[PDB]
Amino acid sequence: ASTQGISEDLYNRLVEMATISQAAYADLCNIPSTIIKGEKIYNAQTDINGWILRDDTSKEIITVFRGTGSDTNLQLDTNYTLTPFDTLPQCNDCEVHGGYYIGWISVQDQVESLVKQQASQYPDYALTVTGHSLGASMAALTAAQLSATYDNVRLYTFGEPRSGNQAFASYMNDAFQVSSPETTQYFRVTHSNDGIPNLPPAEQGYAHGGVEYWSVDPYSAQNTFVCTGDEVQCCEAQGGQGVNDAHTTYFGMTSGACTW
Repeated sequence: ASTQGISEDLYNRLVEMATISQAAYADLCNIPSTIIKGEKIYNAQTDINGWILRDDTSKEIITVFRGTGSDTNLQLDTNYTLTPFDTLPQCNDCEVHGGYYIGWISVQDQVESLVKQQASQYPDYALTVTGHSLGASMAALTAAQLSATYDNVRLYTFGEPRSGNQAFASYMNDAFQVSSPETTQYFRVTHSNDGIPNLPPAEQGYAHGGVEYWSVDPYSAQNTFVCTGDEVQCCEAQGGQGVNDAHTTYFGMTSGACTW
């Protein structure tokens, strides 16, 4: 099913998380001054880049991952080999995108240690995870892992690939209350004919989870659709091919542009 239009409050949240996601490509340029920038998440071998942040005014600890900013990252993006999600073996039969798994493994210890410290200090804060493109799948794997330990994890993704198999998607749907848009804590944001949410193809054993929030132009709260279920519709019906203009530009913000 689908409905057109979301609340301004929700819309504004999506835009804020999209801003941080798109700023992650340029050392978090021009993000709100009320966000406290914490430690840089980094592995040289995978070139995974991200940060832990805190917003005391919204009572959230935010983990953001940069999408592809190097050929090293592109190697990760284009490895579609399904891999058992062995860092979270309670996810029975869960398999994930092989490239993003290699990414995740490279930064897991650092992410978990930073979140543990911050979450213990701010136990009432939401644990929000976000990213664009490769950063969106990194966010998904991270949120999955965090959700087994913490009850207040929230996930906002932009131009997210299919991050794993149906087992993985179903695990995330359960963990993030996806059965209703009224309860969901997983906001899978897509834009117009973005090609990336069609990859890897479902026929290779891949599936999306989350509630899809489909931004159609001209972007606005009124022009964002809420798409539920597993039928082909919204971004996945538009026939977008790979990296296209719709992929790079969410709520008018192009990856690394810094013109917000």
